[PDB]
Amino acid sequence: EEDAGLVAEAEAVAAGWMLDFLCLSLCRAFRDGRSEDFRRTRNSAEAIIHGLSSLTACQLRTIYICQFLTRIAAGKTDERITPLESALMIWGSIEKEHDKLHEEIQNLIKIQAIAVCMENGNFKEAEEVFERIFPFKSKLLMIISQKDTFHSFFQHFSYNHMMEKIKSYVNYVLSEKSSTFLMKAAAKVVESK
Amino acid sequence: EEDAGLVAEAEAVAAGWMLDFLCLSLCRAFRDGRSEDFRRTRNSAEAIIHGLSSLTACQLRTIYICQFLTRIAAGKTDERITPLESALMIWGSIEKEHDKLHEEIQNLIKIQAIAVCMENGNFKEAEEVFERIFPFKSKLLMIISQKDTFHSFFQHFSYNHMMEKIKSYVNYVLSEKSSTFLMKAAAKVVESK
Ligand SMILES: c1ccc(-c2noc(C3CCC3)n2)nc1
Ligand SMILES: c1ccc(-c2noc(C3CCC3)n2)nc1
Ligand SMILES: c1ccc(-c2noc(C3CCC3)n2)nc1
Ligand SMILES: c1ccc(-c2noc(C3CCC3)n2)nc1
Repeated sequence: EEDAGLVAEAEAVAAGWMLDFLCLSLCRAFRDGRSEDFRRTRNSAEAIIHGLSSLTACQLRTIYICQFLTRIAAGKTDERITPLESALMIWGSIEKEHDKLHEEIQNLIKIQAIAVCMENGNFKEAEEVFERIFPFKSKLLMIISQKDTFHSFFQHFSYNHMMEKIKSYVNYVLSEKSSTFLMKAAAKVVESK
Repeated sequence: EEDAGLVAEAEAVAAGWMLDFLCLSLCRAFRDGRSEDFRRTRNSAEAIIHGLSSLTACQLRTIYICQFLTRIAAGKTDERITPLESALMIWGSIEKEHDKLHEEIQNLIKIQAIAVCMENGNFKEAEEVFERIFPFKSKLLMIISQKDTFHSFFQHFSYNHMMEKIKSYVNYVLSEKSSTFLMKAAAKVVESK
C-alpha cells in the first residue's frame, strides 16, 4: 500500500527544505568566523545536494552561494586554479544583479587571489594567478615581481576588506532565507521551551 | 539582536529532525534494494550526525540502526574485521530487546560473515572470521576447510535469509519512524499537489 513515487516526491520536498536550512547555517557560520561549524555544515550541504537530481532556479542560486562561500573559506589553503579563482568564476556566473557591491566583491577577490599567494611566500604562483586573471596590469605585475606584499594597493584591496564586503552580501542572503520552513519551525520549538 | 545560543538550539532541533528523516529514507532504500539511493542517504546521515554533539537515548538507537544497516549493505565488499563482523558487534550492543527475531538475525550474520568470504574465494579469511566469532564448531570449521560453500547448513543460513530477516526488522523501525516530523510534513505538501 506504499506509492514509491509519492515517497520519492516527499524526500525531494525534504531535501529542498534541508538545503535552505543548511545554506542559512553555512551563512551564519561564515559570518561568525566559526570555521569548524562551517566545515561541518558544508559537508552536510554537499551530501544533501546529491539527493537532488533536478533543481529550480532558486535552488541553483542556493547551491552556487554555498559553493562560492566554500571557495572563499578555503582562500588561504580536480581544478588547476586556486580556490579564490574558483570563487571568482562562481561569482560571475550566479544569476544575480551586478550592482556596486558585486563589482567590489569581484575586484577584491581578483586582488586577493594574487595577494594570498604572496602572503604564503609563493610568488611564482602569484604571477601565474595574475596571468590567468589579467598600464595598471604592468604596475600590479611589478608589485608582485618586487615581492611588495604590503604595498598600499594591497592594503586598500585587503583580505579583511574582501571578507567584510562578502559578509555584508551574506547578510542579505541570511535575511532572505531566515524565514524558510525548517529554521522557522525549529525556532518555534526552541521558543516554546 | 541575534541570540547565538538560541540559533544553535534551533540548529540542534533541525539536526534531530533530519536524522529521523534520513533514517526513514535509509530504511526504505535498504528494504527496496536501491543501492545508490542507500549510499547517498548514508552519506547524508553521516554528515548530519556530525552536527550533533549530545544525543538522547532515542537518537543513539537511531544512529546505531543506521551504522548497522551500513555494515550489512557493505557485507559482500580503521577496523581489522569484516563489515558483517562489525554489524554483529553493533547488533549485540544496540539498546533493544533480545527476542526470537534478534537471535535469528544474530546467528544469520555470524554464518554469513564466514559464507561471504567463501563466496568471494577467500577461504583463509573465512577461517580467520570463524576464529574471531567461534562439536558444532569442529563441523563448521571442517565445512570451511573443505570449501563446501553450498553445504545444506549454508543453504539454510543463507544470505537471502539473512536479508529477509533483517528487512522484517527494518519494517518495524520504518513503522515506528514513519510519523516523525520531517517526513510527515513533506508527505502533506506532496498530497496537497
Ligand atoms: C577577517 C575577517 C573575517 C574572516 C572570516 N570570516 O569567516 C571566516 C571563515 C569562513 C569559515 C569561517 N573567516 N577572516 C578574516
Ligand atoms: C568537501 C569539499 C568541498 C565541498 C563543497 N564544495 O562546494 C560545497 C558547497 C556547500 C554545499 C555546496 N561544498 N564539500 C565537501
Ligand atoms: C537479497 C535480498 C535483499 C538484498 C538487498 N536488500 O537491500 C540491499 C542493499 C542495501 C542497499 C541495497 N540488498 N540483497 C539480496
Ligand atoms: C562513508 C562510509 C561509512 C559511512 C557510515 N558508517 O555508518 C554510517 C551510518 C549511517 C549514518 C550513520 N554511515 N558513511 C559514509
